[PDB]
Amino acid sequence: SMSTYDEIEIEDMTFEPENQMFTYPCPCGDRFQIYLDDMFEGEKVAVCPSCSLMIDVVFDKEDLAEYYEEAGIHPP
Amino acid sequence: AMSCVYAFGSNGQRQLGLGHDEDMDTPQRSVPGDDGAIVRKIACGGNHSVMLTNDGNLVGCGDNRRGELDSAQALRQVHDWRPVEVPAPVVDVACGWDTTVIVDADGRVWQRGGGCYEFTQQHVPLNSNDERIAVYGCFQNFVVVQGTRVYGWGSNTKCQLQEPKSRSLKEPVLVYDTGSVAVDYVAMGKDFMVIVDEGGRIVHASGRLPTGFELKQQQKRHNLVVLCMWTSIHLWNARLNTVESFGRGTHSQLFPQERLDFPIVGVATGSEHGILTTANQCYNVYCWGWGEHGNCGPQKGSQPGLQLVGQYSGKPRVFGGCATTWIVLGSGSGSGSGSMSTYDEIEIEDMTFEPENQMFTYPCPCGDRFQIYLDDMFEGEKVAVCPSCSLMIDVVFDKEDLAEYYEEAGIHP
Amino acid sequence: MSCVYAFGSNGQRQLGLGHDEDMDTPQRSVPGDDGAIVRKIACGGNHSVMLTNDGNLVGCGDNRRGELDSAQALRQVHDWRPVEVPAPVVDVACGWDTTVIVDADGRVWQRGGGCYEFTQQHVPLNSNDERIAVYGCFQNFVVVQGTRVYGWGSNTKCQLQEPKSRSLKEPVLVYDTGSVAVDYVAMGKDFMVIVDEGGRIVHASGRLPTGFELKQQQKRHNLVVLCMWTSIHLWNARLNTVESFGRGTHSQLFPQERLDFPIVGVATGSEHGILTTANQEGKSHCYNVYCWGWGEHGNCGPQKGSQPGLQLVGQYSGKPRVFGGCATTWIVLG
Amino acid sequence: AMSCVYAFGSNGQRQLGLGHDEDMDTPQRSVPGDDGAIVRKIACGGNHSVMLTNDGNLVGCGDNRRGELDSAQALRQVHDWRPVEVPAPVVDVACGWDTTVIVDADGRVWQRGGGCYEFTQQHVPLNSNDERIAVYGCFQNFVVVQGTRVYGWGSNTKCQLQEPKSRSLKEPVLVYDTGSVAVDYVAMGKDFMVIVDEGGRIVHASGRLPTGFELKQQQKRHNLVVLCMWTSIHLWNARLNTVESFGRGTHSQLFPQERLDFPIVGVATGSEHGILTTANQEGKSHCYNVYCWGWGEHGNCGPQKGSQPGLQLVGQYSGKPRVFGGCATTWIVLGS
Amino acid sequence: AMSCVYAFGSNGQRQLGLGHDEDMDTPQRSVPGDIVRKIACGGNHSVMLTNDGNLVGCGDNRRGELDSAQALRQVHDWRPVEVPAPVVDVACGWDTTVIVDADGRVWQRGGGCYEFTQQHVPLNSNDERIAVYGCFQNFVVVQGTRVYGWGSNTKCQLQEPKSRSLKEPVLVYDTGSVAVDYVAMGKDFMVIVDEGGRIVHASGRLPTGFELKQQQKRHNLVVLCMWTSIHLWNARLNTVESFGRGTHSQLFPQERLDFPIVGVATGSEHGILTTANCYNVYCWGWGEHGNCGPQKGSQPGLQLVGQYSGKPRVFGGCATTWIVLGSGSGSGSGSMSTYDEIEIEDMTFEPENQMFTYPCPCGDRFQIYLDDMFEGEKVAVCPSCSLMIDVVFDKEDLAEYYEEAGIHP
Amino acid sequence: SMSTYDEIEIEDMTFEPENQMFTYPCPCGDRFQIYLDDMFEEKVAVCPSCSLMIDVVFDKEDLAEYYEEAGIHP
Ligand SMILES: [Fe+3]
Ligand SMILES: [Fe+3]
Ligand SMILES: [Fe+3]
Ligand SMILES: [Fe+3]
Repeated sequence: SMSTYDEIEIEDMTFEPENQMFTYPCPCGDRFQIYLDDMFEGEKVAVCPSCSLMIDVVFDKEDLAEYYEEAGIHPP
Repeated sequence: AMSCVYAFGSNGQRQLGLGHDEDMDTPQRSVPGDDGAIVRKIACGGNHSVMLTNDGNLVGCGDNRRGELDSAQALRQVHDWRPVEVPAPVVDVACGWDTTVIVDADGRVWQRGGGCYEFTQQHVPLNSNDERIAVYGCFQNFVVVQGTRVYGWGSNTKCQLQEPKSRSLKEPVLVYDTGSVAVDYVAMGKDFMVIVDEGGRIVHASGRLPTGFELKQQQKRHNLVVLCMWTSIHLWNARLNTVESFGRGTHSQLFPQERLDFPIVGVATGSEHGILTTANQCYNVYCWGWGEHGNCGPQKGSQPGLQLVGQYSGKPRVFGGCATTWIVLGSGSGSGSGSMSTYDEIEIEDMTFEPENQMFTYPCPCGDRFQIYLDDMFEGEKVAVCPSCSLMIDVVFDKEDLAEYYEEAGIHP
Repeated sequence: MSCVYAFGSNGQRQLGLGHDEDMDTPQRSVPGDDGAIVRKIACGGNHSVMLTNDGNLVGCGDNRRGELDSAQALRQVHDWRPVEVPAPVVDVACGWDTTVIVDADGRVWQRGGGCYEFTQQHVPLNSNDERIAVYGCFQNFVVVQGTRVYGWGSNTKCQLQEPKSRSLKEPVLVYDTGSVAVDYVAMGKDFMVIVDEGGRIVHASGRLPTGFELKQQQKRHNLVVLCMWTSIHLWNARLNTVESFGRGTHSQLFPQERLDFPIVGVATGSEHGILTTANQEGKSHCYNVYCWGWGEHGNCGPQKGSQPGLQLVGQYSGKPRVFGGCATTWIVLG
Repeated sequence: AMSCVYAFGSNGQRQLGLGHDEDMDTPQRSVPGDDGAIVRKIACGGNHSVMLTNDGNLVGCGDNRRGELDSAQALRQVHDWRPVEVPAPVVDVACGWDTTVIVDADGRVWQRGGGCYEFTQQHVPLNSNDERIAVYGCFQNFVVVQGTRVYGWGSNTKCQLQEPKSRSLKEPVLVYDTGSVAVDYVAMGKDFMVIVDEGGRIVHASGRLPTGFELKQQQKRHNLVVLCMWTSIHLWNARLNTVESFGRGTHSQLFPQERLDFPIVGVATGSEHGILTTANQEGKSHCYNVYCWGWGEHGNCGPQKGSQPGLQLVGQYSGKPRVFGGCATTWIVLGS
Repeated sequence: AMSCVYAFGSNGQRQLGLGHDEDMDTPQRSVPGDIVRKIACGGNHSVMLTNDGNLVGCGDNRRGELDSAQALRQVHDWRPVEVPAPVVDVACGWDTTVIVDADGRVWQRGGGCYEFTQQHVPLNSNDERIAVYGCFQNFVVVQGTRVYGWGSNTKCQLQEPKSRSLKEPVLVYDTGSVAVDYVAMGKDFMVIVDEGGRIVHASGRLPTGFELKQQQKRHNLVVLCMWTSIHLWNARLNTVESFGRGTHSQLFPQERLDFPIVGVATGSEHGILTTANCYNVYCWGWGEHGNCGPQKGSQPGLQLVGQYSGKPRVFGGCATTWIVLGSGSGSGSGSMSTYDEIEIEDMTFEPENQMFTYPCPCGDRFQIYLDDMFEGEKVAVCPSCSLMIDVVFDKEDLAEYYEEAGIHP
Repeated sequence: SMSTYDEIEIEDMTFEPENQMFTYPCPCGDRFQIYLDDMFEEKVAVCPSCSLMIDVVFDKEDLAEYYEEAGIHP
């Protein structure tokens, strides 16, 4: 398993409907990122592209249906 | 006579004011404009840095993709130190992840960034007197403190402002009211808050407090200095000359519990790193915690202990940001060596009163005279300024001490 | 199961990620099994090989020299495809364009380097409980059984025997102790270092890098020897540090400062080092993985400037197995 | 024989004798009437400068709105170097904020300025001996030293003369008597005072002494040289080849504690800046380096006016220079 | 692949490339916009040469030292310098800039001319590399054995006798046997050193205490030069012998050094010492602009200005100090030089396209063309990384491969 | 009594026609400067932004060349 920097609730994550990606501020200035599709498969670890930090996304499968709907409503 | 600003650490969006976007591990001289500026206070966000000059002007640099700095929506990044447009001279300033909140001399709270590209006024119920208005902010929350009352707004997902949970609070609410002692400052972390009065006592705490922190146990203490990282609380204990840290220490954020050989004279924290200032055999500056971007020094391994990042003649003022470290020399504020602060304290009886123009004068080392008006002192002004240089002096007097000179001058007070 | 992560030079898709883009952060590399427990990962110049506990071998990367698949038409293995073996594999190593395996029957097979078929390397060995280990780097390979150390391949720097030779197709006796059993053989480009089970350097051959005085090093005990292409790295467990010897043009030389974190594992690629330490701050004891040396392909992390010092690439709950490669870094965790 | 006077710093009232009123960051030639006479001493006020030569002549330049220089009230400011009219040849001289005090060859003490445009004799109870009569002054206090006795007059708001507090003492009073070892000199600051004997020991201190300076402990030391800025005390320790400062040091008035590889041969201080004379012994020709430290935003410490800590080289000279300091003004006197 | 360039000292014209114009006393990372081989400094301008042959400069431009536009009085931050051809070597004067292209022709700008004026110098057309050196108001071009130079001549540093300047280059000195390694130049003097470490010829106003006839008899010496002083690096005695007035500590501390000297560089009136330890860099001499460190009193002794893991390359300018890690030089640690020395017998020859290949740690191969090697090139380059290796071979070793390929040389 | 950095011939100096002032390059990057009137009276040039000094070597003559180029004096 990974050693996470923090545990973040899915309602605290910044959802981006353009690409179905959840983002969260990283202490280095960048953002932890994790895709909706990966979360639907069972993955819960967000990853920062700039540093070595990682965080856990706390969610359930019954929480993901909301964000899939928001992704389809989002304009072209 | 400017301030020597040193900056190093994360520099992805040129938020170090160096012109380039290279991460630094050793203190680089950050010079705003050509000649520089007298920096009083530095506030840092996720990818942007804001400096408050001693004359109420803001100068910033870094990311502008959220409207943190410039109002031009087309401008994505402010490369070098550029003046931040303000509606009025700034008294205090704080920053969020992508936001900038200021407080003017008129007593109005303005906020920019986070999508908005214009300073939108925050309407907080405040009084109109000598009680100054200070602003503190971190991550997605800001706090305005006036004397006793503590107001705040922003995120409320961990009940760091009120109950129950809320995704955000646009309109400011009453976070806490002491009802007695004046609130000194508010140490803010990520989704948690700690309130400290002038007695050094923790009066109130809210939000998702880091593990190990027993609030009811800590409130029984006093003479404490509370520092905060995003996920940790750090209690400066001057009496035992140590720093007590709380929460997980996955990246050495927890202060080294080893006995220090020198007295602590100052403690500052960034996002996930701490800055320690101690005396010497003159002044040493150490960094600990997560620092794989150079904010802790050349060793970016986040190993435990304290990295000596610099040694200074006078006591420096340190500021912590998101993986960035700021060291300021000659802030113009304080009372230590090489601080460029107040020159001397003079009793009003030593001052030279001039009834011809209602003014008190006192000899200046340059050859001129510090000057101060009588009516201004009736309003509470206790500072005489030289007309040809930085120096200034504090005039010690009481309100009833002015009644003598009003009579000598022949003016009704 | 075993989760395999990889990053670095990916020009020939040797990371098993499917794409040819160089990475600077640990990427989830997934074969067609994953549920099985990884034993060892061996890397060549542009091809990677993963040995599992079930004896199955799987590889990916360049096949223009027959490194992986027998099909001469196939120039590159796209994803993690099973490497055809005559028998279950016990141990495996790789050369610049070669792959050598050691099966359960005790036979040593070699493919690649022009040969698209597994050709049995006839090395004189015994038939008992003494395990047969294989080691390899660049253009050389070494088979170790008990006390004997055999080897073949190149010999331009007299790494096998004397005098110089362009190649030695048939396995010759490199060295015999002949008392203490040989633990392993750390191999560089054109040199060789033999270590016993006592942590002592028993013998060294080939073009040894500058600064390394063999006579002075044989008087030392309890050492762990790692080898890059042009440098030797000594892991002194007692002093908790890594002693390095080489030109160090791109920061290959370990930062000779005493580490606070206890070193629990050391691995080396072609020109970069991989350090695993213990992080015992906080309630949970975790493990930090650092990288140093030439890593402009991102094999040392996001910082590709090849600056001196350790670079943190990740924290993990359990102690991971790290493996080196040609500008590639592998992290394996359960 | 000839003295070459160099001056720079605050020049708001043309007290640099340069003829103009521009602040200088580099040494400038200050040529008086007799630029061939040997300079004995240079005393500086707040805005007026006074130069004394061996021939007993006094010349001055700078402000005169308080009567520091000339008896003519309509002379607001003395443009260039002008002969200061004296009742007798001057042997020693000292300046206050807006006052000038002299000691003549007859042994009398005269004071002008601070309102009075006339040289008024200060009647200090002296003895009819051959003992030299020295005068020292700063801000609003003057001191006359003869033998072992130290007399003084002026301000007394901080009890720098006697007890208790007085707004002013017009008549000279006995500040201190040793009364064995002869007093070498008296280092004066703003509303405070330090007395030193010929043994290099601090015999007595009075007035608002700056923080960190504990008189009781400093009296147990020998072979010292005491300098005084307005709000700081400085101790030249030749044994350790360094200067020990005592003050808040808001503008780098505190001498750099680092090791000096050059031997110190002379130390002087202005209002809020120090002047260091060192011996450059590197090479065949031994020359002298002059450094400045402390508050120098008027260019009185050199080209760099940021008042940054550390010594700032302002010039190098063949022979040993004699340095003098005033209110943000630096004087360098030579000889050729 | 990136060189870390540190810079501090006089910054009155932004020649440090830091953006601001404040003088620095501590090494600041100078970053060219968003691999450096050599740094040349002038009076108030700086020139930085890269491995790919490009020049990037910053500083004063009131004499045309950098940009051709006359309206540009000063170059803010690092900006590219327009060159007619890839530069191999670059030197600087008080207000000038002289370059040497791969074509083997010398250009000069600055000092009044806002355009690169070609300096016609009688040179050959072979493997002999063309090096250039310059200081104050004089420049010297050395292709090997022969030494040409132009500029001022008020102190007879070019010929005899006088006067002012010489626009047309003249033959300063010819050995004519042993090749000239370098030419150390001062303000109004000049010292020529061969590859034997022997002073061959010296012209101009030599500083006091320096007798030429006494020094010519010596060998294995490294000659460095300030404006008014000559400094000899005696590696055998591990010290630096200085010759001059030394009014501001220019004379190297003749005290016993604890660690072996590994590098000596000089500015206008200050020296930069590099010793072992991992690597310490010291600065002595006149440095009241912070160019010698925080202590700007020009006191005698060595000021520690920093410590480095790998052996750094150093350059000195007019009251400025440059420290570059991971340059494009040779040998040393952390210098990012040539990766490894490989014999031609260990190379892989490809007769199809006349090319020699050798494995690279990145996974690719170092390549080098046969035709290039016949002209005297010995460095193989990897398509995909900073790497470079040196191929050891002789001219008579190429005949075997020309026969295998079937091509006449 | 000026301890100088170097002695420079008046012919080697640089003359700015309008200012009646000779300049010479300085190791700090600036330039030493001396006035012609002071030379008829001083042989020392001073750098504005440093602390070095140089001597301008000349006799009690050979200054008419620059006097005539100035268009005025003596
Ligand atoms: Fe990050
Ligand atoms: Fe003033
Ligand atoms: Fe490569
Ligand atoms: Fe200069």
